[PDB]
Amino acid sequence: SKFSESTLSGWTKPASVTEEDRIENTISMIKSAIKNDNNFDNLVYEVFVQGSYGNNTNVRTNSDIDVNIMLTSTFYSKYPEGKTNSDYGFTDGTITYNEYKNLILTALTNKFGTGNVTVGNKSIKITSNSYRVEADCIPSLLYRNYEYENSSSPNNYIEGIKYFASDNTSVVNYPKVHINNGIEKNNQTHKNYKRLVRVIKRLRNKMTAENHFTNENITSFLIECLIWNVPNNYINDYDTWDETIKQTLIFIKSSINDNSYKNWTEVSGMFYLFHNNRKWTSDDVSSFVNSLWSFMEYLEHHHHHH
Ligand SMILES: O=c1ccn([C@@H]2O[C@H](COP(=O)(O)OP(=O)(O)OP(=O)(O)O)[C@@H](O)[C@H]2OP(=O)(O)O)c(=O)[nH]1
Ligand SMILES: [Mg+2]
Repeated sequence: SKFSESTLSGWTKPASVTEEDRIENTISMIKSAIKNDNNFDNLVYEVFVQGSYGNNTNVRTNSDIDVNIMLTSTFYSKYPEGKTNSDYGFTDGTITYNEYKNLILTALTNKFGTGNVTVGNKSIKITSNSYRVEADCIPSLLYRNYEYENSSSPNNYIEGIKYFASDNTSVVNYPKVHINNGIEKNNQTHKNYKRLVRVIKRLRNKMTAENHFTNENITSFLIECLIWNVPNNYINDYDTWDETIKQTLIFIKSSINDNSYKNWTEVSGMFYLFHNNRKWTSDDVSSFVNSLWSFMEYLEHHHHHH
């Protein structure tokens, strides 16, 4: 490639933490807001980090921490066909998503100030210089998936989250299963899976910056999911990032061309990576991989002359 091993390895590094206790303080300050609110006294909820910070795949210190405030005492369920709430002894629920979301807004407002709380389409942005909190908060209800493994045991389900965007479209995600699956792949690749995720994101950013390639449908989440689908041998068998990235591009290109990409899941295993309601298509990923191949000059320029 046009880049040195030293340069590529630098682009695999985790994002610097400018505060040693940023995640710690962020969780603390949000948990403080809820626990001091008497309207959450009878509710069971969890505050946890998801997205790039949760997966240690963020490449920019300046980026937003994704914090899920997950209600668990009320939840949504997916049942095997023909089953209903009453088959598990469950009610329709004591509190609605909208009621929960308004309680969360009151708590965060009292803690942070009406000026420092903005409701976005898929998150509540906290800009609190006072508490040093810069966070996107996702109020969600726990999603019990009983259908995936065919459980009739109320205690046996796949745990996801469900919330409604501002437009009231339904979102179901499996952030905890995502995180667990990525740690597992990182353990099987001597921590090179996440290093590879980070260098591909940085190269996407560089390609855009230097006007080589722009496609808004190539998201950070998509890149993490794509590299998660690269077989461990492509990460384990090579002694350079130069070669690891070369074989990664060849495999992804090969996998779109031979239609095996259609069986690829997101990191959670709970949805297909490519489907008609994703922002991206296989054509977007083909273009991305082709632009990266060209940008990295894996086909060396004639006479090494650009
Ligand atoms: O399970 C998921 C998780 C995410 N998404 C899509 O990716 C977008 C960004 O979500 P994040 O949790 O913030 O991902 P992250 O790794 O932090 O990337 P970054 O913040 O660095 O971009 C989601 O909004 C969603 O895409 P849209 O559906 O909103 O277009 C999943 O789809 N499922
Ligand atoms: Mg994010």
